[PDB]
Amino acid sequence: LDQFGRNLTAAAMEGKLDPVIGREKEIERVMQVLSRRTKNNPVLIGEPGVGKTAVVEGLAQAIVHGEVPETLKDKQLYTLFEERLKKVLKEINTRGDIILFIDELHTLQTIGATTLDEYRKYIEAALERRFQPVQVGEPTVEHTIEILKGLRDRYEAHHRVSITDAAMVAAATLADRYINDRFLPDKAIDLIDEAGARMRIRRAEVDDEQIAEVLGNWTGIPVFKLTETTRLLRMEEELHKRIIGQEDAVKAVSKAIRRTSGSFIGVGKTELSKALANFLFGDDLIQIDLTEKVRRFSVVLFDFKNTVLIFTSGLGFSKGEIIRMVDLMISRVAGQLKSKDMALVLTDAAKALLAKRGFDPVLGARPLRRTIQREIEDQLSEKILFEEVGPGQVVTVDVDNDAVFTFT
Amino acid sequence: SLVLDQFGRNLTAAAMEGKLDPVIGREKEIERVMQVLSRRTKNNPVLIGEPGVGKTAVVEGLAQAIVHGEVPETLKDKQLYTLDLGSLVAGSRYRGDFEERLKKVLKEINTRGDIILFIDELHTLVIDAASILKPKLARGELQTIGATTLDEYRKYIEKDAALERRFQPVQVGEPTVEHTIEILKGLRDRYEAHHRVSITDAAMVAAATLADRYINDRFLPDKAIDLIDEAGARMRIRAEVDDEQIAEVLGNWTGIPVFKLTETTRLLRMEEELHKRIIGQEDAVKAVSKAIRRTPSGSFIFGKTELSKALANFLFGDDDALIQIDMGEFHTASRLFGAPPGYVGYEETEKVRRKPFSVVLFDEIIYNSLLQVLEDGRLTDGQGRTVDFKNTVLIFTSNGLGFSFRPEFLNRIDDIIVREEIIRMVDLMITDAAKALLAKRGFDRPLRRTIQREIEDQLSE
Ligand SMILES: Nc1ncnc2c1ncn2[C@@H]1O[C@H](COP(=O)(O)OP(=O)(O)O)[C@@H](O)[C@H]1O
Ligand SMILES: Nc1ncnc2c1ncn2[C@@H]1O[C@H](COP(=O)(O)OP(=O)(O)O)[C@@H](O)[C@H]1O
Ligand SMILES: Nc1ncnc2c1ncn2[C@@H]1O[C@H](COP(=O)(O)OP(=O)(O)O)[C@@H](O)[C@H]1O
Ligand SMILES: Nc1ncnc2c1ncn2[C@@H]1O[C@H](COP(=O)(O)OP(=O)(O)O)[C@@H](O)[C@H]1O
Repeated sequence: LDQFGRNLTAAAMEGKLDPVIGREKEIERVMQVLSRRTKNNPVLIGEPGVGKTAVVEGLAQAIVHGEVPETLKDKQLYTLFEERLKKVLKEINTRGDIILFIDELHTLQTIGATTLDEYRKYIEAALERRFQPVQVGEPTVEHTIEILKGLRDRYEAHHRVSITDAAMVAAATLADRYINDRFLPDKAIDLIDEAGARMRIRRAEVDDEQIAEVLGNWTGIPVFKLTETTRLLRMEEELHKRIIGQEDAVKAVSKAIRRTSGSFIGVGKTELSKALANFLFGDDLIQIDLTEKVRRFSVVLFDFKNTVLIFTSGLGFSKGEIIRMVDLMISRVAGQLKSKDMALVLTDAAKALLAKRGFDPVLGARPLRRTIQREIEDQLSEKILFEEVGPGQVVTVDVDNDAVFTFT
Repeated sequence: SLVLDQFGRNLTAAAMEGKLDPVIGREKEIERVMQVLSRRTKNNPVLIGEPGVGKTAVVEGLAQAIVHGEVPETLKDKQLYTLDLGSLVAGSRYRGDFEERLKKVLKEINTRGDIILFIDELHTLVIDAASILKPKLARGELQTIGATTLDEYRKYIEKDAALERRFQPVQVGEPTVEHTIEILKGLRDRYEAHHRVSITDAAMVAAATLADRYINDRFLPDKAIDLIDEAGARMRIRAEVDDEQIAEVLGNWTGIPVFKLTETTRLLRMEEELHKRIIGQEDAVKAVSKAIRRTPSGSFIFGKTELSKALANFLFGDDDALIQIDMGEFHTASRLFGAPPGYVGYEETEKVRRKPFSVVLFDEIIYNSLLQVLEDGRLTDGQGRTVDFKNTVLIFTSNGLGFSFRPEFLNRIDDIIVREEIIRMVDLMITDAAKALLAKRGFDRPLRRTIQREIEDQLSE
């Protein structure tokens, strides 16, 4: 009747349907399954946005162009209370030259399209006998580039702008890298369409920089990172900005990861991994002591293409920078005092005593924080409560004489 | 029949119209179902069998028998109606949505009187459908035919004694390869007509045998017919169907070269194929090739790991067929059978069961189980399920002071296996002086690490 659903083949002949390219194998598989005595109905399985309806559109284009076998050339695809459904089904049966495409079959000769999860939940026992799953893989960066080239003319016509091939390459690569949550065929198109809309709003051409700034606006990442081995030659400075000492290890790690993802095996290790994760990705990383976390570009620390893996770990008669760490640790106390209108100053002898008492060569700087808390935070808080130190005063910490601190 | 026509298909009417396919070699099951249905009370057969074996086919055969009139006097004119509980429950969201439709169907059946229900997936029956149907099934006023697999029947229907006693089990075994070939020959005409192609009996035999050999998760009558249908469709998208096309289809399904599917001649190239993947140790590979060629399938005592990997790749499966077991850490019940019931490790032999065709390599090598495996080729884990080794191949690996295995174990094993070579190795893993330096550095396992540390490292930068 066509009042319950659109005719895809009529639209394809009219040319309304967008072209689909690079999916010849999926269309061939669908045709094969449709040409089977049993399990005749193929159901397309794939992640959202992959192009599950794109393959059906390509099938419609093929039939209208006549590339399909004889048994399908004369058909006419249709895309879709009980009385009306029964009447339309009777019409389909009596006509018999129609293949029904039911988008999102999980809501329910025919074709269906649903995600793997919904396919398992809703379809996967009586239907299984009549439905044959067909996998629709995610396009790669080059396939996405080809699709973008195909859609360039339509999007330019719609937005009255011009898009360069470099823009397509940048869109595909950046969307794949940063927009990982989404899936490439749809997210690259999204980026291109949004750049075109931006250009239309401004007033024409589109360049890689426009795509980069659109993505930066979306995700908040600075445009510099998106547009910019540039990210690798700056590792040394951006790592020494946070790690104290262990410069040789920093250099070795930077070189080893520059060559290459990479793999590696009580001082600095966790801090170094955190700095690496922040520099290479942006956030301060996974610590264990997992598949869902990594699957959903991260550094994994112990004690997947882009993931970085990091691991950490006589009888008788024989013979014959820490001050910088202390400053960093007391930085928090100094800042909190500043918020209280106070300026903390520590003498060289005071820092030396603090490092001596709170630094364990066996355990590294682990007991340093508690030592600072014991010797300074407690005494300072007591003195603040006694009112002997008031706002606007400079709190100077000295050591006398085993020894003992003193506050002025 | 309007109330029933919206939930199922009248199989008897389909047979009257000739739409149902022929059923070949199922006279025994059909007769047994007739016997069960002829009873006075609890005349509710339940077809037990793994999916795809032909339970629904048995029911269609019964419908055809009813149509032809050969059934006993009690079953004459009886109408077979399928019924899926999914349709009844689907769309139900309120207190009595499903009871209403189930009672409606039961009332229609009572009014008609001559209706026999075939309820596929009877294990889903278990105030619900089971409670509603129980008072009627016991008195034999509602003849029903179920269809479930053995495990589902045991763990759903059997454990409910009240419902269990109302259903008579009827075993439907998987057709044998000869039975599958006969079934295919029975179906040949319909598929030929549908696909407009011709199928040779050689193609049918090849389909049945290859599907039995390679597809370890489907069942003969279904997978063989699936292979035939897929081959017909592939021909259609482009006539006659031959063994080569079936082999191509199967290879496309499961990753396998087409020429391999299409064995003495193929097994004669053992040394030639093995030397491609491994070099050196010519005597050992020749001995292994001879022992396998003449002939659990095989057992050996033993590079070692490389040779086992190459052998597995050449034999059933790719290098993934290898199953490495570190025997050092067992110097223990976990490896043998896991643990007995009621002890830690019962929930988790483990790898052999899922991969019957595999090469089991033991590293650094309790002995009673190994002896049982070697002598009888079977073992029993802690959960009772038996795991077979009749086709697997077992490999066991093993490791100047002063002035200058139990015998039966050693007998059961089929056989024992024990400068330019390094030059070949270095270029296999990738100047003459550089090659010699690499050989001296990595050889006297470390060779790959040395190559990576020096050559790949310096070339990358
Ligand atoms: N191979 C392709 N050719 C042309 N366009 C494609 C192709 N693949 C995906 N697209 C794009 O994918 C977008 C969504 O289509 P689709 O993935 O089929 O919807 P859904 O997966 O949610 O059912 C469309 O905007 C379409 O342009
Ligand atoms: N190898 C390590 N490197 C850095 N921090 C570690 C390491 N091992 C443990 N830590 C833990 O984290 C804290 C030490 O961090 P810290 O010494 O202040 O970093 P840094 O030495 O780089 O300034 C302690 O709680 C310690 O237990
Ligand atoms: N004995 C047989 N004779 C003729 N055809 C058969 C026979 N057995 C199976 N077939 C075919 O093989 C398939 C078997 O599937 P089936 O066993 O009926 O499903 P179920 O899992 O419900 O028992 C069907 O397509 C059937 O047509
Ligand atoms: N360092 C290695 N890493 C991975 N595979 C190796 C390595 N060395 C040898 N192989 C494989 O082992 C074969 C040589 O046998 P070998 O390793 O020397 O066993 P064995 O030392 O017991 O005689 C080679 O054909 C090669 O394929």
